[PDB]
Amino acid sequence: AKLWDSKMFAEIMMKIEEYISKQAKASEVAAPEYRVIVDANNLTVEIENELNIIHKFIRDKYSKRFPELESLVPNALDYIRTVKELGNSLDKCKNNENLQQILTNATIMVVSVTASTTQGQQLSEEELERLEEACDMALELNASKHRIYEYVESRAPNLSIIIGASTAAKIMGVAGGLTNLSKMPACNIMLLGAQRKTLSSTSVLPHTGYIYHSDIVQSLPPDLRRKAARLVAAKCTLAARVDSFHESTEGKVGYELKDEIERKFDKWQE
RNA sequence: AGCUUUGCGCAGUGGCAGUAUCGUAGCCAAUGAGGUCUAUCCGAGGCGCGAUUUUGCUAAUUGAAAACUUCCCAAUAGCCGUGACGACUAGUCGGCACUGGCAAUUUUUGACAGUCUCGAGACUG
Repeated sequence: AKLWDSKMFAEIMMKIEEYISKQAKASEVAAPEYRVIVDANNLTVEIENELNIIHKFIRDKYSKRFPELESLVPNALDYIRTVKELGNSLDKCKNNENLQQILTNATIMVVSVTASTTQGQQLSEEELERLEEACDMALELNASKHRIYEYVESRAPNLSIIIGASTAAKIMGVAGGLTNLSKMPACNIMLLGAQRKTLSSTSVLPHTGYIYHSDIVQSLPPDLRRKAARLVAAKCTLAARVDSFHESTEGKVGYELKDEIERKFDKWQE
């Protein structure tokens, strides 16, 4: 009913946002940049949700030809690519070179074995074309997501040294600029970008965002991740302040703080 | 001029508990310790290691001994008789000595004890 409607609405929204992003990328060589950065950050979530609904649609449609494939390929993009590559003919697991670019040899064996005894029936040509167009829409949305992520990475030497460049951009955009970030307590920076995550509480990680879900924090055992978050946030705050005055542009402070964080992690894990 | 607030030091008088007190040329910590109700909120120490039932005094116990310049033998330390010595006329007296005795009316082995009356008497056994 609203499948193509949502597809077109997201196409228009992504067209506007990607025009803005490509204009910024071209211009790389009162309407601040962090505004478009946060816009892209939320558009990423929108794209993820749209990809999820598209994946659900594809699963429901393809569950009559190869009902068992969903179990073997839990990942969304991999499942979409596999259904695109197999189509109505399940005899494409034999001597296939594209399938080896999506899955591992073990799961290729498993899917080939399962396809031989599946009890599924053929799809009509109309259903096949609907599935193909859905897959193409998913792939183009994924390409748009990749472009957004490239721009988001391209977009504060010390704060970036401590935590990447993507997370720094996310936290500064949600804060509303580097100056606004510099004048917040660390306990508030720790909570920038935290959802509510309705229960269906310990299993939800109630108070975590943009620092808990970071490369350097997720790089620890779960039981140490909250403490680490705190620590990182603390040091991040310091770096932010040093950045708000344009001092230590070489990143010396960031390197020192990262070394201290690494020493604390090592001591925790000894 | 008194009254009064906070912190510290020094003493006196009370209460409570010994599963806790102390140390930290070890590490981390307001540039944030620690957050299991409880979080755009709270806000100080934590971790590891180490010591463990002071001293004087007093009391009790163990044992032969519990920690600081006695036992034993010999002898010395009232009268009636008797033996001598002596004195005075068979008798008497004085002192000395020790070889039997000293609860049956005049003495030293208990007519005493209780009671009552106003220094004095009575009653009972």
